[PDB]
Amino acid sequence: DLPLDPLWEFPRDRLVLGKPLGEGAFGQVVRAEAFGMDPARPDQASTVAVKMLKDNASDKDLADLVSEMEVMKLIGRHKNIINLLGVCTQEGPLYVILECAAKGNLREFLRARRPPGPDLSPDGPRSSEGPLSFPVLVSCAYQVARGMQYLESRKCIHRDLAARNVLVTEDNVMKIADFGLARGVHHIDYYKKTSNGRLPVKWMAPEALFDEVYTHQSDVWSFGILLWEIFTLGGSPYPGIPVEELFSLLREGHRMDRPPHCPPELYGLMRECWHAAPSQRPTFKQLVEALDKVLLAVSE
Ligand SMILES: *C(=O)c1nc2c(C(=O)Nc3cc(O[C@H](C)c4c(Cl)cncc4Cl)c(C#N)cn3)cn(CCN3CCOCC3)c2cc1Br
Repeated sequence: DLPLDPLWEFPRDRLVLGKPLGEGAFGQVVRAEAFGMDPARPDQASTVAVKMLKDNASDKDLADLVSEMEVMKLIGRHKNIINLLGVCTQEGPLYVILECAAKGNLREFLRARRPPGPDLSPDGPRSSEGPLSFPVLVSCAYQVARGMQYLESRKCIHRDLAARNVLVTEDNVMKIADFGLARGVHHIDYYKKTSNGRLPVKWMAPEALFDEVYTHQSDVWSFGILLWEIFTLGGSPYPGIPVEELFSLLREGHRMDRPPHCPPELYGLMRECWHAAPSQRPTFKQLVEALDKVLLAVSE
């Protein structure tokens, strides 16, 4: 039905759909096997993520997915974002074939890798040593910033940047997901809590929440929250604060406390990202440079 784009079009019969990975506001994502994604190796298998409409496919759902497809065609390729691999638009359901990140999103990745507690009996020479170390946490933050810097250069705004929207590959490479998506910014239920308990309003910059204004600097605010997530190892922001209290606290200019085991350098970065005036927050370019200095300083 849709026009054929030979640049991106991929034979749907070269896809083998597997287990569903997750579902969104519009569309669901399914793990799948792809054969010959590289045209030079037609019989080579690869694992990809296929986005498709749900079965309650309204025409707004289709429009949103078509919109996401066109954004993915224009955004180009970068190491630190989920890249478009191909599409299926001819003679069958609309598929958007994306890169697959084997380790899930950044939040789940961090939460599954919290250090062993003092309730465990010491076994071996590394009893206290957890999977996560400080330089790696800094690297994760750096990669997200680089990816966001790239998206900004392509004039793209995320509007819901969070640990849950950052994906982790087999090689622990950060990949920003669901970047320039329609998210119904004129009808957000600020009290809406997701199935996993997330309150997305806690990631919104004040100008976005109060004035419905989204800029790259509003993403920087969200990045600050993401920084806090990272160094709490997947903690939920504004701990124990319901949305009603969040409203008043934000109007009073309240900010999150410095989390435990977090160096003042990084909490400093967080607070800069949460400066009230968007122009007094660092740019993503400055965030990359600042995080680079820390990363190089702890990479002897
Ligand atoms: C394939 O590489 C692969 N992917 C995963 C994922 C996974 O999450 N893949 C994934 C999800 C994507 O988007 C969805 C909607 C999503 C989810 Cl499900 C969660 N949070 C954010 C988002 Cl955007 C996209 C996109 N776009 C791309 N890829 C999860 N797993 C398993 C996780 N974990 C593995 C081992 O420990 C137990 C469970 C996989 C596996 C694989 Br092979």
